[PDB]
Amino acid sequence: MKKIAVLTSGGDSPGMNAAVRAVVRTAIYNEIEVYGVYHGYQGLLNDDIHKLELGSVGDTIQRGGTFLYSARCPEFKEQEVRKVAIENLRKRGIEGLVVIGGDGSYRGAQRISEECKEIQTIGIPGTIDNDINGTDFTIGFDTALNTIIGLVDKIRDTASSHARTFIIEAMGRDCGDLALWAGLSVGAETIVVPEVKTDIKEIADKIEQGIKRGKKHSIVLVAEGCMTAQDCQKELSQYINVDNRVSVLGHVQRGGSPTGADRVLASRLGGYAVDLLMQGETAKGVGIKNNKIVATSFDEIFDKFDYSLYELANKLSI
Amino acid sequence: MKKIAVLTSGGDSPGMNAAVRAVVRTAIYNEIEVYGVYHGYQGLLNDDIHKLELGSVGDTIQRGGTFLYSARCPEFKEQEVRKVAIENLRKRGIEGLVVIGGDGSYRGAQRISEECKEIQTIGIPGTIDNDINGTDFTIGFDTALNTIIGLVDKIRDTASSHARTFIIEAMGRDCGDLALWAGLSVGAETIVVPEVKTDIKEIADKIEQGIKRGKKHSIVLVAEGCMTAQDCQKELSQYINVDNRVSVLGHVQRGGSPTGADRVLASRLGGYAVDLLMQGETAKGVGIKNNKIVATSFDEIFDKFDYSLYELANKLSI
Repeated sequence: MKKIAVLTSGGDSPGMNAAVRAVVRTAIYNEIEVYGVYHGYQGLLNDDIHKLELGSVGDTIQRGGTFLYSARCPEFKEQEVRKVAIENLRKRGIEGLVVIGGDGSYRGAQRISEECKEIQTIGIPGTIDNDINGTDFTIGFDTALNTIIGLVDKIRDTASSHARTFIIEAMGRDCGDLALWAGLSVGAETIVVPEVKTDIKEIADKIEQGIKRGKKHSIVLVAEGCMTAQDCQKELSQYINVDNRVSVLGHVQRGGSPTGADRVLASRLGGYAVDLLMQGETAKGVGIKNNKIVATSFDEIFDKFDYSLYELANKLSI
Repeated sequence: MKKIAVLTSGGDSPGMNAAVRAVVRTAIYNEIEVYGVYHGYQGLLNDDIHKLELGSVGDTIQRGGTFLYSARCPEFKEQEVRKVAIENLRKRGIEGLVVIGGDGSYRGAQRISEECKEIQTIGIPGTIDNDINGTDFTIGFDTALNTIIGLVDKIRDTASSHARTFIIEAMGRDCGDLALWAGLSVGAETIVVPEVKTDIKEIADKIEQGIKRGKKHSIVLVAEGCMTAQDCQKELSQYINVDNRVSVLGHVQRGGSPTGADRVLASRLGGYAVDLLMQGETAKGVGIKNNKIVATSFDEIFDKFDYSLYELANKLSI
């Protein structure tokens, strides 16, 4: 192990740069040369690979996004396309590749490992979802969680006193953790997640039953996995009156400076990814499980939801 | 268990109100009456106890500080004084007391348990330190961590291009986690903590050795446990020239809206504290250990430092 590459792939998340920075510095510290792959797996084909120095990742820990870019490369689902990528790395003496992104990102990294016993592959969970196996938390969750708090607080502050219903869409893809954690945190009355059977009757039954009962605003956080915010405001008229702010947060959730939580988390897993390459390991996803940094096979990673915390969230809304 | 009291005690931390809110709501949910003790243990003597309704803790999750106040009550170190406190609770039918604060706060709660087998006591770690046993993290750490990031980012942005040294004092009392976590996160070159022998020669040896080597600013984070920021700027002239921003962050670190991390954490432990009272337990501190919510005896609580992460922090500064 003397030449490592690194890419970022899929929807961007806060701390991606922190993660890269950690890989670069750790590797270089261990007298390993490091190559920045630009535009995700697209760049891996386009041969958009470039050596990185210590200074190449100066003034990035705090950076939102990814400075190596990310692409969508659906064509990478094809052995024959992948053969080109593999060569681009194979021609430059790169024996290891690190990959920062979703469980999607991980896929192609597993492919490369299977399809080339030379190139070691390692996966780092740079994503907002929280939806990766073998990690309690992913890089971007905490930041996203705080973005939503922040956005929610704004809507409150910029709204008039009439609208007493904020139907807020959180970006979980198929995992309700963000919505749960953000719901709890903003004192949402109702939280709508894939993992719990959503009783819209009961939900309006509780807005009606506490807002002609004299509070200031009620908020409904919604996991995008469950439904759109427009779908829920439709679904909620069909019992009671609410036609008030339906906020579709979206991609702002992916921007912004990572929080402390993600900077450290990213840094730790970027370092650990490099160690594992030095220790000759391959095709694993790193993460944090039971406050221990760990590695988990892409096998196990492809082959959960705190209903207690959900139940608690509800216990805490009057 | 039908009457519970709750207080906040010691230096205030973000999420204290969240914690209270959780106790109140959970208790009431379980048809337990709940009494707000005002001004810490002082109020416990002064008999400044007052029933709390669901609405008494509306619009508090996000609140910085504590709305029941906190006092310093050194006199509480005296059996005879405590006898009064105990009676105040004992006269109103309160069989359980919940206490949100430092390991100091916990002390007197253990006393009360020993000194009155009627009153169940439970401790919740509302503090910035991280310095309580049987919890990986305390309520306020994450917020503090992010405050420091934020403060550090400001100083940067409001400084001129000359001063290339920011000697920043972080509030850990005797524990270097904040300084470590904040140092890492702001890309500090040097981190000064109680737990590592601090080689001031080597430190300036590295500012001198990278700043006439052409970077923009270097930052030194300092655990207040180790030394003052003024002491370190003195200690650092005594080899090399630096007479640049020595920022003494202080009590701002204790203000501000808890982050998501602490709102959830607080909420979870406030709920769990109430459960444990219902389950007839006593004289335990709750916390989160290995991503499991747990309880730990005040015994064990009175009878650690990731040098690997410290070592990593350094690996990542050029």
